[PDB]
Amino acid sequence: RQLVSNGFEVNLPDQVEVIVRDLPDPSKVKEERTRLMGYWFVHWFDGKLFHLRIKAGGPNVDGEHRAIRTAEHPWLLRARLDDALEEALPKYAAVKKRPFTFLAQKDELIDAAATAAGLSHRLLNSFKVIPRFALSPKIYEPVDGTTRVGVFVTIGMRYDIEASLRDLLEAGIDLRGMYVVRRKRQPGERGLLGRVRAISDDMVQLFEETDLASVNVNDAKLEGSKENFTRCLSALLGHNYKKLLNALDDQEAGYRTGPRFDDAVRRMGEFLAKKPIRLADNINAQVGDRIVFSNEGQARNVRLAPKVEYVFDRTGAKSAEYAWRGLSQFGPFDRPSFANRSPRILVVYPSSTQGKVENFLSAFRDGMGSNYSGFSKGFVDLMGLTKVEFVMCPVEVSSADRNGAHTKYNSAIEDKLAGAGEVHAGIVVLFEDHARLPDDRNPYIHTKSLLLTLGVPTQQVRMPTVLLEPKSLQYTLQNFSIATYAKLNGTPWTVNHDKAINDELVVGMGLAELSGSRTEKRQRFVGITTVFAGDGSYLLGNVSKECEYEGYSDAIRESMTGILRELKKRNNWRPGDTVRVVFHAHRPLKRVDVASIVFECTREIGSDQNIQMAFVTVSHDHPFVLIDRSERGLEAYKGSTARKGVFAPPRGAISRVGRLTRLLAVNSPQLIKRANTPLPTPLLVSLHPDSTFKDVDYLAEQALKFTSLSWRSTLPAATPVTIFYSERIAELLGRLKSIPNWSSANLNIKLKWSRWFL
RNA sequence: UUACUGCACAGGUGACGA
DNA sequence: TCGTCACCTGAGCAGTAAC
Ligand SMILES: [Mg+2]
Ligand SMILES: [Mg+2]
Repeated sequence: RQLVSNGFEVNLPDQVEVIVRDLPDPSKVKEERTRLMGYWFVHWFDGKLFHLRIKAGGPNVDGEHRAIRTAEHPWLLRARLDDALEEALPKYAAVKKRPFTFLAQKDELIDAAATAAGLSHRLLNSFKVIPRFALSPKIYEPVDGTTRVGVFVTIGMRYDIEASLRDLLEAGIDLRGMYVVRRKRQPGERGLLGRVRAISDDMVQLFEETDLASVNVNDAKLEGSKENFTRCLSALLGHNYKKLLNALDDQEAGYRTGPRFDDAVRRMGEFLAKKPIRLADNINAQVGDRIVFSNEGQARNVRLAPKVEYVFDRTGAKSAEYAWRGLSQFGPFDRPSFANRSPRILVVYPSSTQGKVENFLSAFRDGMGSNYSGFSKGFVDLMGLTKVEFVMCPVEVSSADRNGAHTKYNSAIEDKLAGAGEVHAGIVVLFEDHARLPDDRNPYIHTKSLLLTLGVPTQQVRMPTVLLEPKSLQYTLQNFSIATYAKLNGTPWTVNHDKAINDELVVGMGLAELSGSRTEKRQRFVGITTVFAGDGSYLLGNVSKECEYEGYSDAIRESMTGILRELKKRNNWRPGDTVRVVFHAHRPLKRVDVASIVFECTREIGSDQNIQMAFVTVSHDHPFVLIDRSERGLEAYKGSTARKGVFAPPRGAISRVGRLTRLLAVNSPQLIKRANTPLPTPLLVSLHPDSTFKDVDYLAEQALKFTSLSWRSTLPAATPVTIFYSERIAELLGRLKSIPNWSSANLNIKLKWSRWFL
């Protein structure tokens, strides 16, 4: 019963002696840190400046001489550890600080992968993939009431294209439209310069420039994106260049797969544990045992949530460990009541794809047959419908048309619908060359707009998807079918819920950030999604129609109180019943907004019931990882010597980091794709400290179940649907806000029960 | 824009303080 | 205005679909 972390205990002194002085204006801190540099470690906290002597000798420092006990106030030494870790690795230059981040000294994976693939080119040496390590001192709590500091080791890869732009152009690479960044970024200076128009003298001409429209070939480099790597390498090598990428992926697997990551962390620890770490010239620390999550002793730090159940009726009796297995066997959760058993579906597609579209449609509606067990039955039989009528809407448009495609799609739709009575959904087929045009000429968003205005949800699809090989096509049709049925107001499946309290509501908010280009300030938009407890089941409620970032706290409030009102009427709560409201987002709410939300929900539900509220953040990007040494992994594909998921904790593993924080494992070996896939990073689930409901284990389990609620796919989602759906909504509504002739009027009328955002 | 995985780079940004 | 600790979202890339 044990999970291992990527962290080491740091054994610190009980206490440390310090000088303090009030400094209520923190503008002074920077100049004072400079003045006392080398003799003093300095730290501002709660309107006071704390000074720790590191070397003997001046300057002089005036203040109170107090002792800071590490058990009570671990922040002081946690902070000094940021610098001390750097000073403990003097041969490695910091590429970043706090956390100390640095590069492997010898290791360089493109050279290694080139050799491995037997590939060569004169400029390869100037494309660099270097392992990047970071050491993060973090406060954790083995047991409640006791804090410790750990040093957590993370590994990524620095991708950089050192090559001069002249050398790249002279080697035959078309730099037109590639992004370029500064070779040297001055203090607090913007890296991104813009896009390459052309090169004249010693000078790059930029468009979509961030500052000046020009820069010297020598001050600029290609940005280290995957786009610029593939663009350069395909030109210099292709289409062998894939093989270089696959060998590069093998090289990285040497650092990031479970056993290899565990080893790199061990080796890092061994190194740091070699000597004491100098906190000051008379004060030392020591890197100790690897931090573990277990229930040995007084610690209760790891549990395994039960497997999520996909449920397909109200009786609980029809359930399955996996969405598709369940859907196939049972059909959808709502088939007994599903009102519209003969849907009419508008199919909008370029006239020249007619044949390819008809085949796709036949496979969709009528299934692919018993040779493709992944999608045999087809939509009609899969969902328990009587039939699907297609209303074909060819459009006279070519893939080469970049400027009028959206006009052509929309005229065709309007013309076809005027004669064709009521359609219940649409399928819109798009050319790959049109998919990501700017929104003023983008047929996805324009047809989405027109049809949602008219109250018709759409499921769009790009031609490469339409043309997929049968083995791939079956999984596509599973997901396309699930979203389509939900777009028609269907509920494909629910997830199991153990009836605890008299009612439970979960609301989530999600963010989208929109601009036409990288030069243009991104504008924020929001979405709000609601999920209610049912009997044995979690049910999706209503979704926001306004996407307003300013005032989002009011919107969360408004949503919660409105819904609490409806739940009380529906369920007729009895005096003494308890109601639980949970909020989910990828960022924490302000204390003042938690206060306002609690205040209002409390008032709305009244004195007859008890309220419990939790405010949860879900984090994907933090310094923790969990390692399960007993997990042997699975066949990457049967029955190969190579394994995938080696050392990956099981899905639903929940580890305790601190009173407010749990780590949740989501991607088990079964869900991992490839032998080369790194050891997964778990979700960090964090409870807002003003929450009145405190069981973060239950909340972590709840977040996990809500990952299995996504009707965008058969496979589970990366974040609970409360947040995920809200993000999809935020992006769609925010984009639509700029599309002429868009009206949200039908979103709460014809589309009220449509999952139109999937 | 069937999706999942989430890499890489960029933009920066949030919360808490006083 | 600031210090401090922390990490979220968009673009484009590439491989795979929980028995
Ligand atoms: Mg979709
Ligand atoms: Mg990442």
